[PDB]
Amino acid sequence: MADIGSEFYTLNWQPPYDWSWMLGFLAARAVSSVETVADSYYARSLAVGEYRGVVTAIPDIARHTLHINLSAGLEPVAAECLAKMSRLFDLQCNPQIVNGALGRLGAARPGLRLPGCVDAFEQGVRAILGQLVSVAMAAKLTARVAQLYGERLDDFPEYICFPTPQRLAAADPQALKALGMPLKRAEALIHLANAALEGTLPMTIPGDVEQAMKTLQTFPGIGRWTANYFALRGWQAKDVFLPDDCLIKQRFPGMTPAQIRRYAERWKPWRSYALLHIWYTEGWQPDE
DNA sequence: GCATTCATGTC
DNA sequence: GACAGAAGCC
Repeated sequence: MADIGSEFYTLNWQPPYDWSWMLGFLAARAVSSVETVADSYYARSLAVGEYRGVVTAIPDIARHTLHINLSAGLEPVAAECLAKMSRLFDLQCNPQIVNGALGRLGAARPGLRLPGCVDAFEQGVRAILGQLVSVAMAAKLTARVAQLYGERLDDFPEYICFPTPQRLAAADPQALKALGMPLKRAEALIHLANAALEGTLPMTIPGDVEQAMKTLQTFPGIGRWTANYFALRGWQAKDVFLPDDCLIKQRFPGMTPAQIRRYAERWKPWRSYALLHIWYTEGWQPDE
């Protein structure tokens, strides 16, 4: 773990912030050879247009900042790399504004953030591949895919970039199925990879979120759930709620996928942060 | 092997 | 809102 570049950068963040949990979360989904997560370490390959390189992020709890290191090939697009790190880490969040608006739901784990992404397509691939399988199973699968269609780095051979919309769209649906997924899933990927090149998949948080999710569910392999959990991680939409998630219903013993949609109305417009708390806050029981 | 969640797709 | 392919237990 030597420095991978000579340039370093500093990103300020608003306390509190549970880094233990963030990097915890990101390490369980870490795609082997694409990214490496450790104690207070996060590194990963990164493409920014034509430019390729390695980015590492190390939190500094005391000075409340995040230290960033960049491969020499990412220098010219540093500003945009820093925006990806920001979006991946949810740095611009105002915990007080959110946590106040969550009330009791926020009290236990105020350091929770919205784990984002570095790329809207990559997230799209993920949301699908991790659809019906365990968190861990989904990461091995994605490793194998990247292994196949991922481009290696000329300056850092250990790392490969997540496969682009190009070499993914133009992939033998049968080659993908042979990596450990149904055929109808190898096709969702391809239909996505496709939507990417023809600007049919919004690569940034669009104006009308709800409207852009309707449009998504019309894709193959993508339903209400897969399209919500994408808006959350892919666009970092902060006002999204999945009343249909298996774990949430269990938290609302005796309540319909419609009697909670109006319960989680009370957390507008921070419903994504509300959802997370609900998951990772164990002893939380709804106000009956 | 029949059963059960779990999520997409249809009527 | 209400039914009709894929990935645990007797």
